[PDB]
Amino acid sequence: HHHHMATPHNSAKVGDFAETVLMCGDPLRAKLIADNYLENAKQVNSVRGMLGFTGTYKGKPLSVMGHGMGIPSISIYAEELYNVYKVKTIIRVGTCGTVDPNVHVRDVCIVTASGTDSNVNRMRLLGHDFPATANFEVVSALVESAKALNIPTQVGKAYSTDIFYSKEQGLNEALAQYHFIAVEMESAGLFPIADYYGARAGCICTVSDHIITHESATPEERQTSFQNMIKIALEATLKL
Amino acid sequence: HHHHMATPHNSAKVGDFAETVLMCGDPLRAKLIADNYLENAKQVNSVRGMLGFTGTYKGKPLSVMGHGMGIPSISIYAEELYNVYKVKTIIRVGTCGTVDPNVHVRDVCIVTASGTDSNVNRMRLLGHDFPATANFEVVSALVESAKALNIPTQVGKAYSTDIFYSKEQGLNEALAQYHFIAVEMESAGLFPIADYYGARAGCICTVSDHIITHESATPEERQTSFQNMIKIALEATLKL
Amino acid sequence: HHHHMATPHNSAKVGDFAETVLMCGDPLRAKLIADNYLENAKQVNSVRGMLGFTGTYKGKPLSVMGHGMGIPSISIYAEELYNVYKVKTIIRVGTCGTVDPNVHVRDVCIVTASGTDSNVNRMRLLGHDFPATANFEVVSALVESAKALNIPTQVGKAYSTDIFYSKEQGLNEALAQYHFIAVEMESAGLFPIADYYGARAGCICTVSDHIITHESATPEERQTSFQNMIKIALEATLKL
Amino acid sequence: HHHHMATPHNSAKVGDFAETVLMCGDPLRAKLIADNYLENAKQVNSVRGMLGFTGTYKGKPLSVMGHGMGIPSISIYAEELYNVYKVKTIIRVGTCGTVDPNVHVRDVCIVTASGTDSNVNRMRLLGHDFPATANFEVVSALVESAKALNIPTQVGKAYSTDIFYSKEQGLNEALAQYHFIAVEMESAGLFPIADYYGARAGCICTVSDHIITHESATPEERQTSFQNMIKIALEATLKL
Amino acid sequence: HHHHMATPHNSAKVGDFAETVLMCGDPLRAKLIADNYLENAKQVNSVRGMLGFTGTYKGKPLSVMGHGMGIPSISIYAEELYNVYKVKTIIRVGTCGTVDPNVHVRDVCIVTASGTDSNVNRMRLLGHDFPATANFEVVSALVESAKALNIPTQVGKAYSTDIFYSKEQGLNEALAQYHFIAVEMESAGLFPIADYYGARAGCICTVSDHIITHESATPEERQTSFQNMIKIALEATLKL
Amino acid sequence: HHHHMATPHNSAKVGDFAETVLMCGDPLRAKLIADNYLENAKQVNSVRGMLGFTGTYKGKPLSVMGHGMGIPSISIYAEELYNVYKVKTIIRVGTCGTVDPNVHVRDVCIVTASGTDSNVNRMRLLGHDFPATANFEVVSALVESAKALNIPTQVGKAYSTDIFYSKEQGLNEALAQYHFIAVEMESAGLFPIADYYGARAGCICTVSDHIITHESATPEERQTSFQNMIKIALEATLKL
Ligand SMILES: OC[C@H]1O[C@H](O)[C@@H](O)[C@@H](O)[C@@H]1O
Ligand SMILES: OC[C@H]1O[C@H](O)[C@@H](O)[C@@H](O)[C@@H]1O
Ligand SMILES: OC[C@H]1O[C@H](O)[C@@H](O)[C@@H](O)[C@@H]1O
Ligand SMILES: OC[C@H]1O[C@H](O)[C@@H](O)[C@@H](O)[C@@H]1O
Ligand SMILES: OC[C@H]1O[C@H](O)[C@@H](O)[C@@H](O)[C@@H]1O
Ligand SMILES: OC[C@H]1O[C@H](O)[C@@H](O)[C@@H](O)[C@@H]1O
Repeated sequence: HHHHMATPHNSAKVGDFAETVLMCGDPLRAKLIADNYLENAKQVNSVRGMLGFTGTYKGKPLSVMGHGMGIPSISIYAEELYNVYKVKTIIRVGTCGTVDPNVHVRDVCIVTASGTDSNVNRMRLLGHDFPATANFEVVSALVESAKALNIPTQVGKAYSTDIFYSKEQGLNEALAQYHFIAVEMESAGLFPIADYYGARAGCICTVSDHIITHESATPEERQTSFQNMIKIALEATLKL
Repeated sequence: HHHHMATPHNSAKVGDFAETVLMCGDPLRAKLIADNYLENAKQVNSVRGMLGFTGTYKGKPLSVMGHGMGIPSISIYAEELYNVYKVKTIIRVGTCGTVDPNVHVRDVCIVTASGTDSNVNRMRLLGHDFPATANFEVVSALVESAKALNIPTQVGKAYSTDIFYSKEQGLNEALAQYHFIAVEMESAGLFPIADYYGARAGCICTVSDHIITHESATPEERQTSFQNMIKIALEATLKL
Repeated sequence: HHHHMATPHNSAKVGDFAETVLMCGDPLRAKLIADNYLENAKQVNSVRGMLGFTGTYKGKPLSVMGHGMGIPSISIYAEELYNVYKVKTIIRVGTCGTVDPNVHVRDVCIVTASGTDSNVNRMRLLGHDFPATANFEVVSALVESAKALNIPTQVGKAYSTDIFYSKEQGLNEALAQYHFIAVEMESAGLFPIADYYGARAGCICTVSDHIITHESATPEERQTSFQNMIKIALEATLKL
Repeated sequence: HHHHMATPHNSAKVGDFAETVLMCGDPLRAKLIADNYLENAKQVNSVRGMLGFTGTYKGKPLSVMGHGMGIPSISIYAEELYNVYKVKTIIRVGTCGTVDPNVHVRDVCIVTASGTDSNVNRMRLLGHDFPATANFEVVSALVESAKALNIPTQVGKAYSTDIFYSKEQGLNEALAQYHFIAVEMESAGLFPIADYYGARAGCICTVSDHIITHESATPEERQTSFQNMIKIALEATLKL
Repeated sequence: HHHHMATPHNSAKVGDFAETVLMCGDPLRAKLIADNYLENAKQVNSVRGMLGFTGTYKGKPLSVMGHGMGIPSISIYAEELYNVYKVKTIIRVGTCGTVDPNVHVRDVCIVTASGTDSNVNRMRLLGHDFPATANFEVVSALVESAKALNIPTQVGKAYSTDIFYSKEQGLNEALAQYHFIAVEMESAGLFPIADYYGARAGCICTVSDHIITHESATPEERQTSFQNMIKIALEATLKL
Repeated sequence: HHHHMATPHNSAKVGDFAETVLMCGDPLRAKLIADNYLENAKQVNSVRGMLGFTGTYKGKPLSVMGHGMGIPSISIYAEELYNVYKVKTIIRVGTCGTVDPNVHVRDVCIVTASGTDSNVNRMRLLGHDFPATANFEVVSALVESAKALNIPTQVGKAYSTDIFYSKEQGLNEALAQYHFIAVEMESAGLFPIADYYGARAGCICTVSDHIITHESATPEERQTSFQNMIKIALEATLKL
């Protein structure tokens, strides 16, 4: 049968999302997070297969939902979460590449700000440079959580690209020269939306591939990296 | 268990896609298309929930797969289809809004070229204007199929935006002044990738909403529009 | 003596242009077309030497006029034709270069859309990518006319440059990679003006030079190519 | 019969142009200049109707040729003149509009530099601002010639637009605020080409229309303005 | 007499700067800081009046130097400090305006990242968006120092403009919508230079003026704000 | 004690500046100019160490003040001079590099217009190319003064960069190809401000360094070049 749609992309009823949300690109990973780390969990969205869930982590309300790939996709889901669902804090949890000579596969990267080759932020600031900037309380909560768990982290800039299959000569060299630590596809679209709503966002990623040396984490290594990163993010939500 | 991954985003084995592929944003709609219009069908991808299927339509090999929302998402899937899976023709089948005073909800729009607010095409052509242009044989096959089915069509330009939740003053007025017939989020990313691979692409969409008058198709009207559009696209594949 | 000027650039009286117009860059070629293919012909413009003529082709009203070289020049003449002279359809008939490895000197190219290094289309669409797109009925009429005449054609993208004497490294390689078939100087300015007026435009060109291999048509070869192209265009006007 | 073509656009033999050339948009005006002010005159180009002539003014070699409308057109002709024909000095002689509150119809404007909405100069200077700048000796020769003839002049910036039929809100107000004295379509393309060849250029125009007040010179007033301007330019060539 | 110049703009000998440097725009304020907060102090630069000093704060080496007004000025001085003088950490200490409805005159703002209307960061990252991002350890040291001193702070984005005397409609509204807390002229040029050198930077400012409400701190209020901010910065250097 | 501030950056009382002002980057050089060439001199500004002075040169009122380094710095000081202090004419007197093969160290360069990599002029002219253009009477006064003093000059374009420490491949080659004679950091910001106020500006510089050949003037050679340039500028003020 037909269900009421609070947004064109989300079947959750208003109020069905907690004020704090973790988001990852893969909806199947959102389900894994819910099934393994949330209690009191219920599925709240199924539209487009973009699974979302709401429950608790250590008693505190927490939701987790997929965001798909790229800035336009996360922008739809995050705009709706902040606007319609009255979410206050989103932490993107993801994987990334790196070009930095001192960042290695399996490293955990906490993002302070994100560059991009998208136009979406120029369009928000009269064509000027608008830094997609993580909220400091969120960054700090991630840093402090990792410290308490004795998990080392890299803290610094990400670069969110519209083009996974890059053909762009000189890009990697410039990213490395300025010590961008993470290359991914979404965080630069998230932070300005949080700003618009007077809300908060951050991002944490694990390095799956070194773009320069060609090193790549195995499936088991990616699972271990994910377990470290997700525990950092979950513990951080208790501070937010 | 773990399966071999021919790409990071697709579990299909090389050869598991037909040379002709229909793509829509919603993977659940890809499943509906497969279940109702394909024979000899098998599911060939499940990664990220982005369902894809291969079978036949009236005996001719045909695949259907979801592409997600926005240019970066379709770019990943389409690049892989043309490159790794050796696809020759992709037709995007979707829904759209319109601003044009003479285009109405439920109309079928066949896209000849697509504008965009993305930077991805400037990056391919030394910063210049690169029109995302549908292949003429594909456009013609869609037009002729609709004529044979006695289904009226609008033929003309689309506009692919990175931002579903537009805040941009004057955009709708400019799109209307120049008679853009469809507003959507992906086609401008598809056509240049087809060009790169010496392959073909097109797009057909049904109008779900009039952005100016605020008219909106009901669920049943959207189903009827989808049935008209999908039959046009399927019959067109027989010519391609 | 002094004559009334309906525009600053055209001495034709309102009504002196047919609803369908062929335009070429060289006004002396416009005169050749009129003298050899039109009946009932009269010269209707002489301002700036930009000869224009109105008569009939196989009984149907048809005009032919020069447009000069480059986007700003065609923009003046075409804006006036659509606005003041109430023209409905303009077909640009021209010559072009090519970089595509499978397009050859003397080939006839029918343009579906045109890229450019001009800013004129960004200025029309809030700085975004606005594809200069030929009207589908015009493209189809050209394609079908060539088929009936048994003249092979290439159908695809043109690139309209402001700079005949290019010094731009990498441009030809990018145009070839994305299979632009024609390099010329005007069509990208024509199509958006037709859009503004709710009117129609297209373009057909013959390849005079291969920019990569350095092949070049002789004067006699250019005359033969012109005869093929002009017959296609004239027959197409009967369908428009 | 067929004649040798030193360029694709000019039938003049190498050496047939003097080192100093006046250019105006209208080839019929080039003929008027030759017929009324040059001695020893011969027509040296007829291609595309773009008449050009070479003779003497007060015994000194001088050529005059049309350049057509817009930056791409003047760029073709001027590039060829400096490169193939070894011209040293080009003075553009034209008409213009004005928005400046203290510039009036029939005023003579001597151009020191020209702004533009074209991309051609960004493409020459790595995307940066490259001022299209008149040569100082040329500007000074025009100023001093007008002084000797007791003809008042305005000296300052022009703006060269690609779009005669402007739809651009706020442009006139900005041009007026910064005291641009002349609005025309070509000079910004001429000066950088002179620079490339280590050569010289300038521009002088008469105001035919006040864009703000709507005043417009009659045909007779335009003839008188032209006579003043052309005498200034001709006398200036004796100093160059 | 003439002294050796290690850079064109700085008479300090290599080694004469500490590894940690505070910089403010006004060199006379650099002198005030040195005279009132440093021990073991010596003047190390006088070129262009851009006073710089080196001494200790609570025993730890610390320098303080003026940077002048605007991105190009700070870029010269900071590039030299990181490159020639082997500085590791620069904290910019300044004043700012605000547009944010919840930021007030006399507030202390700690900058996490800075937007800009300059092109300098696009030029470093292939024309893309490169966020000028403060180092997290520096931000944290400033935050923790203010907490220990019981001084409230605002933490968030700055905007560095090239134009003190703005005429730009809509800028303040956009800055407020996205909750930029500080409007100043230099920090966006500092952070990318620190990145290039593998070094660290941050910025702290006091609000002298509310751009919207027109409130303005008196000289005495500015002195009190400066005393709070400088103590935070000095204590932070002990952690860096 | 506290003094009244007519601007945030200048302690001069309204009326304390002459209508004609020389400006140089280094305030200590402004003091040298005042002390050695002005009579009736008084210091009128000390804020930020940006020394300014007013007196007479050969009996005519003249001021001299530092402007600091870069477009944003000169923009502050010059905007205030034209607006608050009612200055009519500013001549920037400076040093520069050159890339031109025929310009040599110690040459005096008189600037007719200035290119830039700044965005400040695009922001004034709706994103278009706005040439920073010197006033012709000022240029002419400088040229004629140098002639009377028998000092050779180069007259032509400058390029004002935001980045002293360039890392930009191909920039020098392009500047040389188009015969830019002076590379400096401020003049492109000055001329448009003079335009806004209906006032006049110019620039004269001496070549301290050849960027290509690596030649560099010694301190004594720079003093001699400065003496030549300053005498030209001072004599020019008598004509303005
Ligand atoms: O975690 C999934 C990962 O998938 C893709 O590579 C992109 O969408 C990344 O931005 C994202 O982090
Ligand atoms: O059909 C689904 C529809 O969904 C969204 O609105 C966008 O992704 C469109 O581009 C697409 O057509
Ligand atoms: O046909 C003439 C031909 O001339 C020039 O090369 C350009 O104006 C082309 O765009 C045009 O096609
Ligand atoms: O003189 C002719 C005049 O014609 C048009 O208006 C444009 O080409 C101008 O730039 C030119 O000055
Ligand atoms: O502190 C001085 C203050 O001066 C000016 O307003 C600008 O240079 C600011 O960026 C700076 O903060
Ligand atoms: O004269 C001083 C000189 O200093 C620096 O190099 C820049 O500010 C130049 O623009 C200026 O000319």
